Amino acid sequence: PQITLWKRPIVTIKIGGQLKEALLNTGADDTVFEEVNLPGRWKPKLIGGIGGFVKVRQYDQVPIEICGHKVIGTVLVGPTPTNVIGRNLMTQIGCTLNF
Amino acid sequence: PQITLWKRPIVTIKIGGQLKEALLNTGADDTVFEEVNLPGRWKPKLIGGIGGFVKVRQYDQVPIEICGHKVIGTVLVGPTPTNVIGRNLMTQIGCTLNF
Repeated sequence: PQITLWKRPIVTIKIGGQLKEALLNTGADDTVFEEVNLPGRWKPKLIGGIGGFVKVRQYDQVPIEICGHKVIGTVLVGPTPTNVIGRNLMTQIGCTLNF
Repeated sequence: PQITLWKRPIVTIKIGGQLKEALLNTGADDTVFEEVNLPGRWKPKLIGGIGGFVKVRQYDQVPIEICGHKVIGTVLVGPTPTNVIGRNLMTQIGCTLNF
């Protein structure tokens, strides 16, 4: 699709056997979800850095469906007001900025 | 142009008589620059909200050239590690997400 930016670019996600929403965020390097229970191995990751760091769980090679596109990428699990699709997964669905 | 997302989408800016760089950030509602001296009227704006609020100067209808495109939009002036082009100005240059 082509998504204009007059509104926040929120899209539908299938992840961890659940239906979720997430923000397509070109300003984010990484992808973050809260309230998902992902299977398999994880390792801790420190992110943020302003005011302190936040410790999240890093899951590698997570299957995820983003707006109908079944792809694979790293997903961080930790607190976030809106789930975020970062560049690491936008590259996987072939998403570009165009003007 | 078409900008892929394997790297951070940094572009060249002309603003306030200066040459700057800024991040095209679809996760940001607003546009923020530091170290610019903009002419004309401004009003205070509270943004952020995590850990407290940050007070910035809001300048309306600022002429700004983004990657060769001369447009107009609100620019906030305050501290930011990288200058940010938010959705308010990406709409002005006709920028969309495509996949």
